[PDB]
Amino acid sequence: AAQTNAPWGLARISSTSPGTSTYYYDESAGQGSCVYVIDTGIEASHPEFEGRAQMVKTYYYSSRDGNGHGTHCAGTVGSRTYGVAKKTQLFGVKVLDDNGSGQYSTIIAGMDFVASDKNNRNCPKGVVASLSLGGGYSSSVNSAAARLQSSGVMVAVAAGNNNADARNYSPASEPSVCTVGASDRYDRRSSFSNYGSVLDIFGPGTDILSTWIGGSTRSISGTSMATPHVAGLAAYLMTLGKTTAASACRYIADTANKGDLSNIPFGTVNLLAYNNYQA
Ligand SMILES: [Ca+2]
Ligand SMILES: [Ca+2]
Repeated sequence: AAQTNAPWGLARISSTSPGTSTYYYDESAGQGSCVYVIDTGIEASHPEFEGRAQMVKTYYYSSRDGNGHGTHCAGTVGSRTYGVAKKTQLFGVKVLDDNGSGQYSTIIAGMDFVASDKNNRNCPKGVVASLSLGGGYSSSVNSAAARLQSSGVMVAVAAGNNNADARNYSPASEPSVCTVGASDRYDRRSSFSNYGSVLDIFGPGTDILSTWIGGSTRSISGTSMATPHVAGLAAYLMTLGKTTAASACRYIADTANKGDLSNIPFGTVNLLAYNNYQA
């Protein structure tokens, strides 16, 4: 299948070179996989989700996304127009308030919730969790991420937007999960993207068009935007049977475009998420 005039990030992950505008992908499109978006919520009524999104848990007064961040990330995972895995099932877990903030205790609870909840869902091709959030180092937050991964969920997390070594941020610094940095449309490391030896992979993160609340769209930037590209790619690859939740991050790194990025500090991987599609 081919989506013409796609958002640049979708085109990038299906090409060996930058500057293309078509997103090439297998028609299976992540059908049968499930992705939990652990964030500010999801506006599940957005036409772009086609009835494939639903809120399953909130830690606040409402399950509504009053911010937009969660809806944007969910859109990059699996909306019709802006998504990597266009037929996946999306589950929203609201651990961040409508200002985009949340206590570590709540974020940890949300992770432990997903590890349990997945046992009540029909996700025959596998389960992914996308965490576009983080803050300063916490061994408890790292441990929760490690538990979620251990339970059989592919965990993708943002490296963070401090232009610093991700070793000092959580859950970015947990080695057992998939830590995602951001790149721009000219194959540069995004100027805000964290780096360091703990990064596993880069995905598109600057000027990413996706869904927004009020049934709208907008373009924003961050490692928060790169993370759902990788989460969506994982769901896509699991549906194709190419990899499993335990090994998806490694498989994605193994099959990545290598050496394409500029402004990568020595010691940081130069690997860009790639779906290896061949018609
Ligand atoms: Ca290349
Ligand atoms: Ca890792």
